[PDB]
Amino acid sequence: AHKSEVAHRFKDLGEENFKALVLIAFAQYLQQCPFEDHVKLVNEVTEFAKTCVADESAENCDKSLHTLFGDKLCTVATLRETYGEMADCCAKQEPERNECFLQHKDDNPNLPRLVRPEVDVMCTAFHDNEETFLKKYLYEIARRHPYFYAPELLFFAKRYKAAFTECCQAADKAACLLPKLDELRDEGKASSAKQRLKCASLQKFGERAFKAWAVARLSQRFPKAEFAEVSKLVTDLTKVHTECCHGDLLECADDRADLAKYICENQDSISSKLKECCEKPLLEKSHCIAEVENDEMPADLPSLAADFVESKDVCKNYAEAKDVFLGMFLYEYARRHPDYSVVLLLRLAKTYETTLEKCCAAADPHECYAKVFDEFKPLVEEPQNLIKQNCELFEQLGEYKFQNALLVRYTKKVPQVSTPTLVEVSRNLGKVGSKCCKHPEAKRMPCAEDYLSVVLNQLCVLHEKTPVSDRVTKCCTESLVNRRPCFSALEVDETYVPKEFNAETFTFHADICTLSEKERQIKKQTALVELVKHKPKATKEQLKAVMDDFAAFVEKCCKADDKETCFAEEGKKLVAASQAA
Repeated sequence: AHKSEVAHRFKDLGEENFKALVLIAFAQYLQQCPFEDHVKLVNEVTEFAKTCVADESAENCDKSLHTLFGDKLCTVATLRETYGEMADCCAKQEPERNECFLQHKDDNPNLPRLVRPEVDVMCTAFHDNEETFLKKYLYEIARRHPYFYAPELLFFAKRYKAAFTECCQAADKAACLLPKLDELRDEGKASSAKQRLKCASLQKFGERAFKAWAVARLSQRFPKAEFAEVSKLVTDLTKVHTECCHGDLLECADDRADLAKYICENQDSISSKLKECCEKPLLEKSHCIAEVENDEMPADLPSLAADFVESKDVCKNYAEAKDVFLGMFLYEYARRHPDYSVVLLLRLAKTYETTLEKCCAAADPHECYAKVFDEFKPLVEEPQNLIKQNCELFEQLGEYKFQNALLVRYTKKVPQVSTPTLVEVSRNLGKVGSKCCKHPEAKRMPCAEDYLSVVLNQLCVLHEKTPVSDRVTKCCTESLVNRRPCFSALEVDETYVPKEFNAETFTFHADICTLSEKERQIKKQTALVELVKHKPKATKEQLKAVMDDFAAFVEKCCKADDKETCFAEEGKKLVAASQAA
């Protein structure tokens, strides 16, 4: 139980989940170690766990699993020449070794793209040896996303195995492996982005910000529960996410399972939508728990104009317990406003706290904090107007032209950012309105704002490793709920000097013809970024015309033979375009 925690985790999780989580953690710590070494290490660790559970008396079983994992790491690929910076920390002792391991994670490693072999030969390996294939999939997915959510990865591996075991042999093997695998990889990428948001926010801004976010989201999702129940759920969720985001995986999965069991047991006092999918295995049950839809609010709640303003001793209560009072206010406000974004509710709570602090010690506190609710009008009006105009622009322009427009806008805003990361950020920003602008004018704001925040956190975390601009970091490290107000309030950067000209970058080849549509669009957008950076003062219509003619010739002289004529024509066009800005 409490003694020899490895045995406790082995009983609570089981051999299969134990091995899977151990492999995931090993892959996440070391991102260049070969697969065979990872499998051998996992087998050794699980054999040691079996020995520990067989007899709870061995001296090594007393030690925490953390130092055991660290010691097993410092056996191969860590002290063996490679990873010189890791070898220096490998010689250190706990808990400094764990800190070095966590702070050395690479968000974007220099690793080859997945090959995706031919379907028949790909799942004939599954038919030959399913366990090795699943382990390889887990290792490959954990490599590229060191901050991915492990129980979600277990669920993804389970569904992946289900897909192969159902229709690798039935009929038309491609008819599964195109759509099902594409959907699975898209969902995995989205979950990786969300979990990176959560871990980055927690690590950067402490657990108070994460507690506030959890309170807001849980109260939005569970508007019928009492404050104590929501606080208990928030505490459990905060502990779980702190465990996963700090490199402790097994206990994180165990606590997630415990929380899911508690919620599906206490359904009666939480909400009414949980009845649908508590009668199913653990992994997808927790998947519901982390994804269940909102619930209808209680009928005829108070107006909040008597519980937070009219009371004479309101900030006497605030000073009695600041955190408790702010949590109560945030819970009530998110309960009464399910159509507001989570970050918007956090911003409103911050504004309320700021004004309450600014006016509770003057002559007449009420004279200040009487009109507190009237300051929320612009704070909620601005995002609604911005999303309205964004949907207006996107609907009549199409996804690709929306990507181009967002790309030119954010290239004007922050030119110093690197070209590929800027292209990726703009692509995701366009995907925001591609995915959840079709909603009615009652649910656009939550999804739109949340996905915009996710994409902007991706931008900040990609830029942080190589700080190059004096504004992106300046207010990506300012506030967590003030990233989108930054990137929507940034002015056109006139300080940026024009870049030098390089006709080789703009020149195209037959690769644009031999590649798919996605890589073609990516190359065109990269050329757009370079063109905008070269001439930052060009009007939007000029850029639109230049890219329209760009598409024109790349669609005209791609299909034709004697490509040298295409090269000469595009070179003369480049000369003309540089002459005409």
